[PDB]
Parts: sequence; C-alpha cells; structure tokens
Amino acid sequence: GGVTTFVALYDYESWIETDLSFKKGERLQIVNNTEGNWWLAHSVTTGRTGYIPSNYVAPS
Repeated sequence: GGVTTFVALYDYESWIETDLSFKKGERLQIVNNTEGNWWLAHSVTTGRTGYIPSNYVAPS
C-alpha cells in the first residue's frame, strides 16, 4: 500500500519485459501489495520503474 525504500539482497536481471533489473545493494522505492510477490518498484540508481520479485529485497 505505502511506499518504503528496500535494498536488493541479490542481483536480478529483467526477463519478463515488465520487470526491473537491479544489483545487490541497490535501493528501490517500492509499493508493496498483498496480491502476490511481484511489487511495483522504482530504482533510485537508474530512474527506471517496473515490477520486482519481493523475495529479492528487504526493507532498508
């Protein structure tokens, strides 16, 4: 629901077109949701926005 800043725990490479790539340690602003583990995220590093798998991140 809200926005929180998360940190990536592992590298991740976009491969479903709508997902966002990131590197371990990268900070992501994320809107969590309860429908599943794909969350809409925004990289403060790259400026890009897209879905991430929530098991790859943790709150900062």
